[PDB]
Amino acid sequence: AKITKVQVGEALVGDGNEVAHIDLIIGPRGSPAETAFCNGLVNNKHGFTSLLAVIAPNLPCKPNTLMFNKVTINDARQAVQMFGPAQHGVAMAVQDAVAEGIIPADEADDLYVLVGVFIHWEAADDAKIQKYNYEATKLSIQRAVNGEPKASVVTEQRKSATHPFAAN
Amino acid sequence: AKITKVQVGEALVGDGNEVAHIDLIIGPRGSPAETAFCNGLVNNKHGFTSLLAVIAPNLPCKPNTLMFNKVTINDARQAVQMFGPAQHGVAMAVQDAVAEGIIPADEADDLYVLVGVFIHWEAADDAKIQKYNYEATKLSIQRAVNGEPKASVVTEQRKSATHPFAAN
Amino acid sequence: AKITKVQVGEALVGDGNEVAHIDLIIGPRGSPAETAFCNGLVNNKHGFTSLLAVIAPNLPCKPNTLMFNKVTINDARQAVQMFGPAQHGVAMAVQDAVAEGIIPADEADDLYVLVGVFIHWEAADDAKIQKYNYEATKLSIQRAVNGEPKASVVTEQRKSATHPFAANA
Amino acid sequence: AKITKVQVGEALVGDGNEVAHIDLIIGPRGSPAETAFCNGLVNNKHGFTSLLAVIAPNLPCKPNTLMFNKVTINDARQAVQMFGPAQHGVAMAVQDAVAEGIIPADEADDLYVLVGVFIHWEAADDAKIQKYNYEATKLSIQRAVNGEPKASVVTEQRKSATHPFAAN
Amino acid sequence: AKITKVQVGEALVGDGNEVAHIDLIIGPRGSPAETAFCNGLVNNKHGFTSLLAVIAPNLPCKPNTLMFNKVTINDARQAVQMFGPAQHGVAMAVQDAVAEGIIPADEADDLYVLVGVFIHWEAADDAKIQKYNYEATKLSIQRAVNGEPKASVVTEQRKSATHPFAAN
Repeated sequence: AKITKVQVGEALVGDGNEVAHIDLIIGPRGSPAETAFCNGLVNNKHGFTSLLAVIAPNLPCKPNTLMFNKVTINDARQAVQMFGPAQHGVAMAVQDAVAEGIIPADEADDLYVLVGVFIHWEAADDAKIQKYNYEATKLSIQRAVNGEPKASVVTEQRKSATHPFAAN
Repeated sequence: AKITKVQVGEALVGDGNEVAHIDLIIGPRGSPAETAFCNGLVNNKHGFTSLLAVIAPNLPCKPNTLMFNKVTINDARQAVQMFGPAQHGVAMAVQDAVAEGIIPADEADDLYVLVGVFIHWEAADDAKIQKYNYEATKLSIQRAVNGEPKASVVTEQRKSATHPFAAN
Repeated sequence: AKITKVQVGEALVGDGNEVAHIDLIIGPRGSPAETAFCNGLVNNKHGFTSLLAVIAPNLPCKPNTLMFNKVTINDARQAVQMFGPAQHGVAMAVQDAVAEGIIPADEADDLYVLVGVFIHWEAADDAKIQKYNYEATKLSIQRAVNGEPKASVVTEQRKSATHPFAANA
Repeated sequence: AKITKVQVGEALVGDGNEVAHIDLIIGPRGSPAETAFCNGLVNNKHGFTSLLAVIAPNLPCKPNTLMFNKVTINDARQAVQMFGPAQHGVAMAVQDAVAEGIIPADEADDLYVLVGVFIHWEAADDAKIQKYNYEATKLSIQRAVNGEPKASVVTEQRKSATHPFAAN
Repeated sequence: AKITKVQVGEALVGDGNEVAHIDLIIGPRGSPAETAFCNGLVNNKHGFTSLLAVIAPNLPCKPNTLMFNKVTINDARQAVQMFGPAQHGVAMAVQDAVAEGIIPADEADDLYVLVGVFIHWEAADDAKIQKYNYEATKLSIQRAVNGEPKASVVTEQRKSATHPFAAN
């Protein structure tokens, strides 16, 4: 056991225009994570195509991971960022999580990961896109895998948190 | 116990261009709310991107909450309102509902909330956007959690209700 | 008991540019009607936003009802018609059906209704939009709740029906 | 019952610009055909609206049938073709199938049919659109109901088939 | 007994503008592969229409296969490539896999295949599109059916793989 149900993770890492913000879901075979993984892959639309995360072509990360963008992709520059530095970052994060035991190795062939990726339209430095997404994805997985933050923990610190875009 | 099935809530709070109108769904692990939560997160389209509600980046509200817009988002101003004052409002409403016992604390880690939010394209006051959405979301949760309004109650007062845009 | 599975209803009522045509689904908790209700509410697109049908803000009809448009909504005029006269009509039809026992009162809190609404882009009379949709929605519910028209009934009268846009027949 | 599981049918009938090509799914209550029927009806997008197939308004065909277009519908001419001659043709094909026993009469009230229809943007003859779609839909139903063509049959004749758009 | 759960395959084959890259899912009746197959066929949008893979019209490959594009289809040239050389290639790959026993013949009538295909907008040689997609689809099926690459294998070689658009 360990990851026996759907868990949701999230994390924002970085700064500048390359800042990464990952919204993530992970779950086992037979769970809604598997259903959304399949429903997600077959459904592409203009500006939003979902693809399997791969460390490189012919080397997908395992557990199977589906990546989808949040910001509308209007040109090749945006498409390559999403499926170049960000994809490699997300995929390496997933595989490093397995290597480090965060995602148990003996569960990796029966889990599905869904990763929502943020790339501001002014992002420019590939190295940062790749690093921040690697870090945000890894943090999201670590959190999701432990069901964190627990509701009691969020309740306790809700009043001290600061949302960047809050009216205040 | 208490929230053992899918419940739907709704509420309109506020006035002017910042008026809030929330269409909401809440349900437990294993229910259609969990399925729609996962199917919803992976599917973004131009003008409509769905994201996890967070009190602030790195502090999502629990229960896991998915937010989606009703009015087409054409620019950054609209995007920030939806995912700034409204998001903070929605997320705080969810966490305050947990703190206040409306959503039992011992159920918060196994529930999913889906929140449709309205922001007129002429909305301008962030403070109101945030406050009205916080209030509308809280009201919708309170209602949904009690399965209100009950059908018998709606039937009794259907003839005296006034829809602002109705012909008659 | 009564509405124990997914049922589909349809009806065209009215004339002129305000003519209503409703494509409807109703089903209980645990059925695909509930799944489509949830999957439908969270998924909005340009020109197509789905909302809960309400008699008025703060007074949604019960059973829970999801409304979706068939004709692309390009401006506020169209949006208000869909979620003004038509919404009020759809919602009242659902609530009147409960009041009249068409939808048993003791099942109303555990059912879901999905309503596809048609409003021609030249529709103009709000009173008609509201009335026709109320009438069409009510007819669709009554039909769906009884699983009508039954297949044997459609089979028997297929040759005499006349489609407004067919080549012939 | 005969049709206890999801079956897929397909058929191309006709020629010229009115040629019909149907991709079809049929299945019983409780199957993925019923789920896709419901998920399909509620989800309309620009250029693609799905509707119940009806022999005529106020007379839908039974089994319940959902129709969806393959070619983007940009104007009223295309919309009326799809939901006029083709709709009537599709709906009559379903009803004639029931009348002829291809779809058992005692199963017709508990089945769902999903019909993808093709109408080239240069199609012009309503009579042909109606006839070809009626014929293609009926052939697809007949094939689907028997699970044909069986895999062994396709395997045997794969080398002699000719795709009109293949390189060879 | 061979293919009892959902498996995911992927492969990139070829070069130049016709290079093929397949993201594939295969699964049995009753699995999320069947659900996504049905939900996928009924849902078409501008630039993205999904169709059954056929060796030729009136001869679909079996197991039932749904094809969907990754690159927005803006004109007939792109549409024909996707549903001509690529479709024939994908469908023949599926049928050859059955003939060769990769997909057991006695399981072929109860399996569903989902194929995401890539065709760069500058692709021009139909013969290559067809051949590369045939080989990439066949490789993806072979991999998927064996649950390959296994997580342990990806972990072992993650550091030596090279992604074309990211790199590290």
